[PDB]
Amino acid sequence: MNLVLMGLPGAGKGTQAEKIVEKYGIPHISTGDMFRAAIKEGTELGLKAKSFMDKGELVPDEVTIGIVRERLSKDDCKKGFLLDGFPRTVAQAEALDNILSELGKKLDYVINIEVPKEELMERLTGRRICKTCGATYHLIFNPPKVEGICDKDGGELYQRADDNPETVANRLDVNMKQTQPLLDFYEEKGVLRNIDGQQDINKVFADIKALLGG
Ligand SMILES: Nc1ncnc2c1ncn2[C@@H]1O[C@H](COP(=O)(O)OP(=O)(O)OP(=O)(O)OP(=O)(O)OP(=O)(O)OC[C@H]2O[C@@H](n3cnc4c(N)ncnc43)[C@H](O)[C@@H]2O)[C@@H](O)[C@H]1O
Ligand SMILES: [Mg+2]
Ligand SMILES: [Zn+2]
Repeated sequence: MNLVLMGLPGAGKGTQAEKIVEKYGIPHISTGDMFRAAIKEGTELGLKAKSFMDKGELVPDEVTIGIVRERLSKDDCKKGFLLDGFPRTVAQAEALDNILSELGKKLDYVINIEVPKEELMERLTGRRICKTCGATYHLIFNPPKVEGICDKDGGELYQRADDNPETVANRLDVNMKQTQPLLDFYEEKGVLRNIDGQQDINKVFADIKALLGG
């Protein structure tokens, strides 16, 4: 299965991706995670991405396409993959078609997880992440059992740099501008599948399972 997860910032893509890889054993390819890892390596690519990410802007198309092309070329993507947060512009979507054509592959589904803007703001500002294992919580919808600490080790929880209200506002504006173009692109292809992301995490996943069952 060759899959894209699409959704506005905070819509639950990582949450659902983790459940998809656990069930189906395909690799999770998240451009955001890749940029954050590059930032940690301290690479020139990483540091250039950081300037956009800190402002809630999209990293420019050409560099983003390049890391995706390289990642999809690996042996672990031969039997399927899960792209998460790529593509983010129509130019990226067109590039992906070319990347896949070169590999002799086709997208099966673009799974678009729909949540309203006001809810997404709170998804992000209420997000807390474990410093020591990267487990994700939400102060309202998925709280840790003990305030301020991770359930699975005892690690301190932190707030992603870009989850501050100012940056979240810009993230939402930037990606909302790109949304109708992307939706139309994939509707034309007949591969867009919309999922109601305003449900219990497991009910979202149940809807995705029903789709992937076909
Ligand atoms: N292709 C590209 N081109 C250019 N630039 C790019 C790029 N890709 C990345 N970038 C750059 O990198 C930056 C970051 O990328 P971005 O795509 O923002 O990073 P991300 O971590 O992949 O995605 P989000 O942080 O938006 O969250 P999510 O949808 O994964 O939600 P989550 O499951 O964590 O859940 C969020 C919260 O909600 C909670 N939650 C999840 N599901 C539910 C539910 N069903 N009900 C209630 N709460 C829930 C969680 O507990 C959590 O607290 C971009 O701004 C840009 O600069
Ligand atoms: Mg994510
Ligand atoms: Zn932890």
